[PDB]
Order: sequence, then structure tokens, then C-alpha cells
Amino acid sequence: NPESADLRALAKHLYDSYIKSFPLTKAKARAILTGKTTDKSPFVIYDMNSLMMGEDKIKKEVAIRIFQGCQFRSVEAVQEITEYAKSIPGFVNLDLNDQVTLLKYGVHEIIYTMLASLMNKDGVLISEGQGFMTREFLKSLRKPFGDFMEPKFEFAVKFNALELDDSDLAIFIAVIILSGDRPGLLNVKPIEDIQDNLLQALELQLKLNHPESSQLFAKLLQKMTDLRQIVTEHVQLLQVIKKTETDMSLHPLLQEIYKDL
Amino acid sequence: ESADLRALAKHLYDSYIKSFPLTKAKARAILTGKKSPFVIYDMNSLMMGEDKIKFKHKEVAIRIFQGCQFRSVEAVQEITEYAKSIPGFVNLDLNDQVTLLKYGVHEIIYTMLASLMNKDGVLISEGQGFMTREFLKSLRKPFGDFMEPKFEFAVKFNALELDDSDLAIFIAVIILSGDRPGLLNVKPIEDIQDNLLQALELQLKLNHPESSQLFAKLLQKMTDLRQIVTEHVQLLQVIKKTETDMSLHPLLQEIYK
Ligand SMILES: CCCOc1ccc(C(=O)NS(=O)(=O)Cc2ccccc2)cc1CNC(=O)c1ccc(-c2ncccn2)cc1
Repeated sequence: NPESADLRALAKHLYDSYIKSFPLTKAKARAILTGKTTDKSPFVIYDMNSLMMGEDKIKKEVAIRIFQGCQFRSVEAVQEITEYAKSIPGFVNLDLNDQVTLLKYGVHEIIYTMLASLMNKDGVLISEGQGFMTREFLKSLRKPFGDFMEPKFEFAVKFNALELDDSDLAIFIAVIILSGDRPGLLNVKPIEDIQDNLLQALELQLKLNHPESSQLFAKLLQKMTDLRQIVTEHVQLLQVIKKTETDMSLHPLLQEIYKDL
Repeated sequence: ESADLRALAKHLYDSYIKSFPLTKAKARAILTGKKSPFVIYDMNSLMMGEDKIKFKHKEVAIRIFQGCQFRSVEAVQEITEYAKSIPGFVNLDLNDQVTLLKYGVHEIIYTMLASLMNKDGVLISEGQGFMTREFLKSLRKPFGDFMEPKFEFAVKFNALELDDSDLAIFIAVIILSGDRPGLLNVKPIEDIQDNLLQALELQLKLNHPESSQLFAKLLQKMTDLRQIVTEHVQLLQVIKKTETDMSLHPLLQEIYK
């Protein structure tokens, strides 16, 4: 029980850092998506003309502008994830090269994890929740942009079925970052010791927060397999773009992450 | 309620031993040294090997690859038999049983292959031989990196230091995956896996009380498994796209496709 007390304190710490690092929480996202309120209602984009009026309501080629907007949020997300990673007990103490490595392979798995919070079966929240882009509008985009988002939705609806809240995700995200199996890690053992502590925290957290959810801990860990696959599909799709879209500029920070990924 | 979980563990272990000849315990005793097997380290040792190994498994790199296919198909039947011993599996829809096996055998083959591997090589021909890791890397493209990704996984997987009692339940968990494409009734599959996951968790806590979060660390390996599988499929295509000297007997390729 004194051991469990330390785990709860770790859970509270991570959740607190989670709230402070990420602007759009899942709680706020679900409040917008369910449309229960009258002040948090998003403008919905489902075709070209709806997108046009969206430019005035929400603060080159259509498919390109959508992609460049996603690159912006992605880079901004890397900053937020990085800020959160620093708050993880023992992360900044690790070898400097391993810190870069853990973030390199970790950011996208987390991005797609938190992207699911902004997603349902019909679409995804955009621009801090001000807008809502339908799943069909994205799927109808010009090739190969019309299938860049579909694999994310498929994972989202299955991941959201686990019904995790932000207190759960906070620890799960930390578990992803501190992976000892990341390629190029100099000192793996100190990373595994931290993840071991994070896994204990996540286990107790899910058991207390979801007592009637049998093997939720196991089910959650298995979802990390789905994350890797989506990240893998994403990189391959990007290599197709850079050859067909030679005039489209990719962000240097992202390219450094994609480099030998 | 833990009486049922221990009963499941013992049941799966017994079927595991029966369905699979060369266990990890046997493979470990062979590798370490504790009746030594023939060692294949280069081209000449390979020739003398097949002259004395007596294998049912023209070019050297191709004959090795085809040899692996023969053993894989043998393993598929051993896995299939074991899968039918898992409580509730045979009661599932027949189409789902086929689906679970079709997408599950590859993950299981590479899981149990780690039991036959160390950092230096891999046991072949049910423990009769031993092909070094370096000789496998020396094979010309693209065969030179068809076994190497499996070694890298085996090193990380064997570090968990699981035994046959652990693996028996773990294999069952892999088979009962509810996310296999084309499944018609996912509920009873995930219900069985849920029970298997509980059995595995209790098994690892009792057999390895000093290994903290071993259960979680094992589930994370599922990621590496599927990575290897998809990577293996992509390599298979390269073999099919190029390579003329892969064409076997018309009736032979049917058996091992
Ligand atoms: C892609 C995977 C590689 O192939 C394999 C597939 C399954 C297994 C395996 O052991 N799976 S298993 O799950 O442990 C079940 C089993 C155990 C023992 C015998 C048969 C089945 C091992 C290998 C390992 N390779 C061999 O055993 C092997 C390799 C080369 C030759 C060979 N033969 C003649 C000439 C050259 N090479 C023969 C066997």
C-alpha cells in the first residue's frame, strides 16, 4: 500500500503535466463532439464550399492546404509532446542522445494516440476544436491525399472503444516515450527502469479507474501494435508524396524525425 | 477463481509438450553445451552437412530458403493441432478458426524460433544441426537479410527468459486475436483471449515474481512480432518478383505456397 501510494502520486503528477502541456484535452474534445453545449459548437466541413466559408469562420490546391495545415499542427504537437516528456521523472537525467531517440520514435505514436481523442466515426476536430472535418471529405481528397487520414480513423474508433480518459492517457503516453526497444539507444536499462515504473502506475490507474473493465491494461498495451503500423503506413505514404509533389515543402523538424525511421 | 487459471495453464502446457517435439528446454540445453549438433559456418560445412544431416528440406542460398519453407509448413500443422486444444477454439465458427490460424501461424513460428536461436546462430533440423548467424548474413541478396531480422528479435525476446510453461499460454493468446481481418464473430474470440490473458498474467507472476511487469513487457513484444511478419512478407514478394531459380515442381509449390 505504501508502494501503491507512490504510484498514485506518479499518476497525479503525469496527469497534471498532461493538462499543462496539451491545450485540447479529450474531455474538452468529447464535450465538443457530443454537441451537448451551445457555445462549443464547431463549424462542419464536408465539401469544397463548406471549406470555403470555413476560411472566414475558422481562425494553392485544396488537398495541399489541408496537408500543410496538418504539418503545422504536427510540428506544434512535437513541441507539446517534448514539453510533456521533460516532465516525466528521470527523462531529462537520461543520456542526451537517447532523449532525442526516444522522442524521434515516440512523437508520432503519441500524435495518433491523442488524435483519436479528436475523432469519431464521422470525422475529426480541427483548429483547436473550432472546426470539424468529416471523414468523407478527407476520403474524397485527390490521390494520394484521399487515404492519408483513413487509417487513422480505423484505429481511432477501436481505440476510443476502450473508453480511456485523460488520466489514463497521461500515463500511457509516458509509457510510449520510455521504450527500451527504440533503435539506437545507448543506455537501455535506465529507460526500462522508468517504463517499469510507468507500467506499474498505468496498471494501478486502469484498475482503479476502470474496475469493471477486464484486462483493459492488456488490451491497451496491444494497441501499441496498431500505433506502429499506422506510423509505418504514414512514412511510406510520405515518400510517395515527396516524389509526386516536388513543389510541396516538408518541415525540417519532421524530416529529421522521418530520417531513417 | 484462480483455481481455473492454474488449471488452464497446466492444460496448455501439457498440450504444448505433445504438439511440439523440440521444446525450449531441450533447445537451451543443446545451445549452451549442457550429443553436440553439426555446425554450419561456411559453404564447405554446409555441403558436408547435407551429406550427413539427411534432410527432407540448386543454388545454396535458395536451397536454404526452401528448406525453411518445408519446416514452416510442418510447424503450421503442429500449431494447428495445439490450437484445437485451446478451450473454446474448436467451438468457434469454422471460418474464424481458419482466419485465426492463417494470420497467427507466422507470429507463432517466429516466437518459437527464438527458442531455437541465440546471438550466434539457430538450431536446424529439430536440434540435429546449428547454422551460424554470420553464415546466414553472408548469403547473397536478398537472402542475406531474411534471417537477420529474426535474430535481432530473438535476442530481445529471449532476454525475457520465458520457459515452455510461459510460452504455451503466450502462443494461445496470439492465436485468439480478435483483430484478425475477416472475422465474423469477434466476441467469443476476445472472451477466450481475455481468459488466456488472465492465465498468462498469473503464470508470469508465479513463475517470475522477481521480474517486475514481465506481463506488460511480453505484450509489447507483439509489436516486434508483427513488424517481423510484415517485413517477411515484403521479402517474400521480392523473391517472387525476381529470382527465376525459385520455380519448383508444379505440385511442390502447391504444398508450400
Ligand atoms: C522463416 C523461418 C525459418 O524456418 C523455420 C521455420 C520453422 C522452424 C520451427 O522450428 N518452428 S516450430 O514452431 O518450432 C515447430 C517445428 C519444430 C521442429 C521441426 C519442425 C517444426 C524453424 C525454422 C528454421 N530453419 C530450419 O529449421 C532449417 C533451415 C535450413 C534447412 C536446410 N536444409 C537443407 C539444406 C539447406 N538448409 C533446414 C531447416
